[PDB]
Amino acid sequence: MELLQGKTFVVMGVANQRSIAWGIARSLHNAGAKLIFTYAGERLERNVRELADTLEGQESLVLPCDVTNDEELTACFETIKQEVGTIHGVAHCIAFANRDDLKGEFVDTSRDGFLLAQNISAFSLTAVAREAKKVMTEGGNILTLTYLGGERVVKNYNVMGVAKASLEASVKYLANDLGQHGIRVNAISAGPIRTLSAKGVGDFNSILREIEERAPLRRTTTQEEVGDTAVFLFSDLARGVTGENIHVDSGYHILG
Amino acid sequence: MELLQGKTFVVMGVANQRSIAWGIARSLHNAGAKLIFTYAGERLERNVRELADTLEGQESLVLPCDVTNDEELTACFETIKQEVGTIHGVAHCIAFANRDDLKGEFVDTSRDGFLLAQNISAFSLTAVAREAKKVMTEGGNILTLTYLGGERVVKNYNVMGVAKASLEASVKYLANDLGQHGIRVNAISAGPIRTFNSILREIEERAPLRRTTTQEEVGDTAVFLFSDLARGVTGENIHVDSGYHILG
Amino acid sequence: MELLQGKTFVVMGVANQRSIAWGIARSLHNAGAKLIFTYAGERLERNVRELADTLEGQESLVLPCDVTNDEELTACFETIKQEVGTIHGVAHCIAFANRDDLKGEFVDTSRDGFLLAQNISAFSLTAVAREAKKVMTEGGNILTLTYLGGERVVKNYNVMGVAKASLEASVKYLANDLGQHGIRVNAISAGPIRTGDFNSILREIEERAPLRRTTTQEEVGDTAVFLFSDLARGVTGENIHVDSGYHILG
Amino acid sequence: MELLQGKTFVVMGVANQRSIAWGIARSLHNAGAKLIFTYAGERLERNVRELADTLEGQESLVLPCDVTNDEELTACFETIKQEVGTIHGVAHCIAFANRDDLKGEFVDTSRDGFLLAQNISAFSLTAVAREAKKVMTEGGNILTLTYLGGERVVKNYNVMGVAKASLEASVKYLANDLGQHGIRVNAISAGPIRTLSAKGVGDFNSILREIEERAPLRRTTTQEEVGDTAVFLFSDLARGVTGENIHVDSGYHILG
Repeated sequence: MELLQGKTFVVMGVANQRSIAWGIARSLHNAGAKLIFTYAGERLERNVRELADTLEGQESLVLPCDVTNDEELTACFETIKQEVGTIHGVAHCIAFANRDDLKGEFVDTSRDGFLLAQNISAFSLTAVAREAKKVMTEGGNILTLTYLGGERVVKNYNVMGVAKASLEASVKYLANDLGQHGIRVNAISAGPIRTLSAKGVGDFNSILREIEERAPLRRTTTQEEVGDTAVFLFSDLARGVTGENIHVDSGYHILG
Repeated sequence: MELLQGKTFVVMGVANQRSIAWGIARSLHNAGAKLIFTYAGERLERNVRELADTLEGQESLVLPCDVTNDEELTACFETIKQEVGTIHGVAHCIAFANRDDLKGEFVDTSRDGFLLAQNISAFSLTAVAREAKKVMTEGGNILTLTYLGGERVVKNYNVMGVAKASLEASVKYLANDLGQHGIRVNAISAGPIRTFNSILREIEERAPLRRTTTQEEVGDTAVFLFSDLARGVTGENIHVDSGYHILG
Repeated sequence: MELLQGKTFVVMGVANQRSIAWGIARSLHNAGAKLIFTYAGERLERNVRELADTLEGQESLVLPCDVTNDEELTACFETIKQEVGTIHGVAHCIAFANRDDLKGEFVDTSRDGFLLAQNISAFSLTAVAREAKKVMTEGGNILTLTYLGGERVVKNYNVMGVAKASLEASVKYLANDLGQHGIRVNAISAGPIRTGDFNSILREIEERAPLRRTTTQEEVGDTAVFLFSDLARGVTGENIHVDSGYHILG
Repeated sequence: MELLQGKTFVVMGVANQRSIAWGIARSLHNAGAKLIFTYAGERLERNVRELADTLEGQESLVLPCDVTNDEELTACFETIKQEVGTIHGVAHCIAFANRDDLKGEFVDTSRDGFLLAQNISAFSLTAVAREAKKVMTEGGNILTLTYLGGERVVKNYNVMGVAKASLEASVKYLANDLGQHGIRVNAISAGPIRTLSAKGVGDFNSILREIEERAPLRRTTTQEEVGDTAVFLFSDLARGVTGENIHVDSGYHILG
């Protein structure tokens, strides 16, 4: 609970307690970190504050930040610079694609749906990194989350797989840009996580079952496993690691 | 000289005599293929028509196809359908980014420049494939060109690197979609071509074949991928780069 | 039909009519090539000579080449030098592991089984390249065959997976060595071929592979024709998957 | 100073205080771990004991272990089983090739030199893992060290590159075998580390200089960076990670 002691991190993408960003936040907090949360819609503002409130210790800052909005993005990190000064990292857990592009054949993806997915799920890392480097005076780490479907074809993942590929290339080109400023850039490729309680029948349940059966560790991924790998990457223990994609997926990525 | 006898391919991205697309076109023609060329805008049109005219055999069809224009794209392949009936594949050699973005830190890339590059250099493969499948009546191959900078970081390649990564992933998801319709989808990753001289001299010194790449080397690999010889090959990225990609 | 006109290739690893090496040989022959076949031991000799006899051109030379034997290896390519003068490449389709190593946990592999597999399946490419370069007077291509199990874990492939990983890395270090001498070195990663638990594997490929079918010997052969031809003169250190697209799947 | 508290690890490959294995051992000890050291030749015996005595509090078990010798290897781990019982991980830092094989063209590598390199640098992981799973009653991690030359061609690395490729494939096939017993198997790909004091001219100094100039973090790798990533992989924070190859190389691996 001291690995991140004295360090401050911005967490993006919390929507509710089931958010992977929230799982990450919990792990960082338990390793001694102070957290700053952003919320996309002032819809989500209520959830983030009450979630942030369940964290004993000093009151976490909670700010608006639409990464699709250049002005709102700059204004957000401007505020962090004013009120907090230096941060030591950003957790970028932002992704979106139109639900109907995750359906049939990728070849029928609309231009708008493609560019929307790229804008929110891929360019947002670069947009955020450009602002974050203004407050990361002591260096640190920028973390993003990806999935195997950005490297290899996963059924129905379609336009999101292409967006995650763009994200993983961005991680590399950002690592090359920002390393000379003392900033590392890394990704965690998380395996599917059981978040719903219903078991038995269902497409996602079939996916999870196949992972339990075939993955090397014979189990699916938890938010806590992802969070604890995030703690490593944000810590000084990872100071030699940048441009890396660490698979936290029970070994599934190694299978042919 | 007859590997592609009787087959017709659409070649996209010819700009001038030094274009990789023009090297591909010349190789396909020498393999017995008929060709359809696309252009966008006045200056490309003139060069494409003049280059197409230099090819022996029948006059090559030359058609407007601005890949950012969904209606013009659909209209292009409708025209092809009515005039030739069937094509056996498409060579997609379309790439663009703002020159401003191929310079700084990639972190300084504008949203508009990023989306522009994705739209023209990566989504266009999918938009073209969606139309091409309608006219590929006996299946065939869709080919795109990429570069090592889509896999690993190449100095100053910046936003084009990210766009080529999207393009490469698109190749895989398209291959998975279209194979069931008898359509293969592949990429060639071309090395730098002497048409920057420090970059070329480093390749000459370090590449396994001790030389840079030629338009003709890329073209002849394209002839393979469009031929029946490659009927088992899809979702692949063949590096035509004198072996440079293997170096650490 | 003329792609390989006037060129001569050594084909190693023909065991019977179903061999990938025999698919390669038939494709090279249809592209106008002359062929030299190798064998090791009595049973392979008979099959190889029998198969070679069915190729209608002139009599195909058939020579002993046990790749675990340094002197027999050197002797083979010395013979080739004296009989034909120059060859334009070698198709290396040699692989072996102990049956019982291809079953349980890979962790239980014996030292001897591990080294045997490495010796025959991986080092043999380097041993053959070292000899072949002496006879490849105008350069050309050295081809080897591999499998997805050398890159990612395939059930029961175990020690052969590790040997194919070694083979694939050898391809890259050989390409880096020999390119300056005008010799390219490449691999084809072939998917499973329909010639038990083996047709559930073949049925899964038919259902999930992008091309919705398994691989054929002739598909592999025709990609070999490309790599041996001057069409591929800019291609080295590559691993071309001829596997109906299966390798792209997550 | 507590991530590895209560855990015991076997460290293999210590020869002197400059050994990467020793760098790892110091990081594990400082994270609260207890350590067992092996020595290959009885030459290195005195080195390991004196080095082990540097670490105070505990009194490290120091055992003979030639990984090329089946009997000595099995004897070594049965001793651990008798005296200590349960261990929680093994750090495998063992590699060798004939110095004349790291010279000319790889195509002139001798058969014996090839098999020697494979036996010591690749098969030894499997041989060790087979004994280790007998004492890893509560699961844990087996770590090995590799280098970029096992994935891509590095000048003069030759037969060691091919051995590291076999090693990295072994990591994957072992991860797939052992995960069901709760054992993870991972590699760290370390960048070149300055161990010599001489600066200026020299082939290794040119390699180090080019890394400082071109690597994203603009510096070469330290033994401490490698050791701190090892601490992560042996810890419970990495319990979702297996079959992975983490590059600790200042980002150099991402470069084209």
